[PDB]
Amino acid sequence: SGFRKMAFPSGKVEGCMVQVTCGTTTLNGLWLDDVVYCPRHVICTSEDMLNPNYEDLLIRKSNHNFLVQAGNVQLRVIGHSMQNCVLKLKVDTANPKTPKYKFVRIQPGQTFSVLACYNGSPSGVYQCAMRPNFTIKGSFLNGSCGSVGFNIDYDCVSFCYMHHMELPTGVHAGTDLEGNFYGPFVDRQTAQAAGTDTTITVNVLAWLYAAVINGDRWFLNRFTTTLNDFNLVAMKYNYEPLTQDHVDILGPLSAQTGIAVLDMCASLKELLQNGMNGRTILGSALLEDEFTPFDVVRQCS
Amino acid sequence: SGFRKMAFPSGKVEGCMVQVTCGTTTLNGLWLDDVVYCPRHVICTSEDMLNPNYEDLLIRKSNHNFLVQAGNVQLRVIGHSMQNCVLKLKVDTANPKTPKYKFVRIQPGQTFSVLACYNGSPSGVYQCAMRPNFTIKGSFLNGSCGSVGFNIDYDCVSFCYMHHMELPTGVHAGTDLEGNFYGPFVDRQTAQAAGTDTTITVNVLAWLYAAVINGDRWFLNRFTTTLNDFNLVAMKYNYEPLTQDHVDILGPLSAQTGIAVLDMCASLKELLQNGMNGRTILGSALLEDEFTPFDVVRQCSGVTF
Ligand SMILES: CN(C)c1ccc(N(Cc2cc(Cl)cs2)C(=O)Cc2cncc3cccc(O)c23)cc1
Ligand SMILES: CN(C)c1ccc(N(Cc2cc(Cl)cs2)C(=O)Cc2cncc3cccc(O)c23)cc1
Repeated sequence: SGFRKMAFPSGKVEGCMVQVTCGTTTLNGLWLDDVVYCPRHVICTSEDMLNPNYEDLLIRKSNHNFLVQAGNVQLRVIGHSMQNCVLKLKVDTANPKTPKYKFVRIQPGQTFSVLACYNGSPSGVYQCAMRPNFTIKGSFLNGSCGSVGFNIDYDCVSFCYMHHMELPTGVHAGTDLEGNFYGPFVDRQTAQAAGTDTTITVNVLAWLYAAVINGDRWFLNRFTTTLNDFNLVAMKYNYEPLTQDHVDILGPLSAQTGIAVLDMCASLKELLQNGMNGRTILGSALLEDEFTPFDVVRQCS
Repeated sequence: SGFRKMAFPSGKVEGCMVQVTCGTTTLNGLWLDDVVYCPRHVICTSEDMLNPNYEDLLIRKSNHNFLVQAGNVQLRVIGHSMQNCVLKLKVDTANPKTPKYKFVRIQPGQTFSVLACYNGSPSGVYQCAMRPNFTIKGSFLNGSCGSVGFNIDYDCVSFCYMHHMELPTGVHAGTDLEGNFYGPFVDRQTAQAAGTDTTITVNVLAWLYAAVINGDRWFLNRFTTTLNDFNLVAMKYNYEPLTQDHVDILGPLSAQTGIAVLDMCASLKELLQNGMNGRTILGSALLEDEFTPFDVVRQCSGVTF
């Protein structure tokens, strides 16, 4: 029993973190086989950052311009190329700690583990969700850029996020490992703001199922609802719409608990109307939206 | 910006996890140098858990009775001894992944990272506090026994916890790596319950400092208090006493925020008496008590390992 915000074991990723320095800019890079991936803003001066022409900036760079350090060892860069907003540094030696890995792009609602690093070195690991507004609520200081988000399913590590930017609300923005930003963000110091964030409804329901699995029943009620009536109510609390796909995805938890998806939607509706009345669910006094259905299943069995 | 529950990077510990099997019981073991550590209840059948004489059970065991698996590779057990409630299996090979480590015993209020494992494989990592009642509020299923808790200090891994049991209340109990239980528990199937828990007050203050560092500051006020007044109220709310040592330990955060500890205690006192008044702090609707002062420092200064 028990339910915790659990991250993946960070060992496989820790083996890939390096420090990348270009000019006076030092950030983190990810070393896999003979390539080091990093935010291409590493080539920017902060004065460059307003409207950088990354193609122009890069062509002017020599290999000797990039200092890559894996602990005591400086890696020698064979070449550089750019793929969207990530820079790839080719290096003379492949990383013997390289794990089995794939690059994946995730959808909003999906969770992953973040290994926060500074100067190529791990500070810590925490769990995150891609927010509906395509930000992540992380814990990042300057120097964090290049830190990665991943899930480890089987021995294979799926890299889904690389950190680039902190927005004015304190939330964070970055790319997949092909350099494509999540959201409409751009790697420029121009004025950008996150859209209004919303609650990931399907994850809240999953977490309510998790609670019932752990023996909480207090929030349950004798009602059911239509999907439509649910969504009309949920929208009013800035909750994401629940689709039929979401209903299907919650199917196995409903089966395991014997509570129908729409029965549980009715409980959630009431929870929004009444709050918790000084109660907690799984140790939290608010409704938790950063656990997926798949997360609940993994942790509960 | 941002504040998360953050575990230590788990790589150094992941390299030490093995599967230990004795009879029908398979659980996790920690492989360091030429010794594998695990709960001594590995020798018990679940029926045997009811009443066990561990010395008597042990002598009956041969080294070939214990099956130790490091992934694909089986480890050959030279010898065995018991130390309190942990069994030590000597093995032919020393672990080349062995990190720089020591065994430490932590005090209540202190936090640590748990690497939850099943069949010797790391599944997940999370941050935990030793509760005042000497339980941990963890996430553990059957097969989790032998999973460890740790802190990383510098490059040194400090092992502070090994998992043994789930109490009926859903919270968890275990030992240090010398086999000494945290709290008034015993390794048998028998009536055991967690004592009433309390809030780790110094950690709540630390987390309030973290909030102010992240610009969450609505709870700040003009008032101050005495330790006496605070503590007399805190005691009434099932909060731990705050000592002078606690105040000293929060010193750096006080300095960095310009809010004095007793100023912040006044805010906390009001929060106890009044509730949240419909507001959240660092995204939480509870007062959070599983971040130590040093945790807040490590996260807000970005200390690495
Ligand atoms: C010198 N250099 C290359 C540099 C790169 C990035 C940044 N920016 C600004 C932008 C990044 C993008 Cl993409 C478009 S604007 C960042 O936000 C980086 C950053 C990331 N996370 C947490 C932070 C906390 C405090 C300050 C930070 O700078 C933080 C500034 C300078
Ligand atoms: C088969 N065997 C050796 C065995 C050992 C211990 C147990 N016990 C009971 C006791 C442990 C102690 Cl110490 C005194 S009684 C455990 O609690 C183990 C356990 C640990 N964590 C999570 C669990 C989740 C579900 C069920 C569990 O059994 C869990 C049961 C069987």
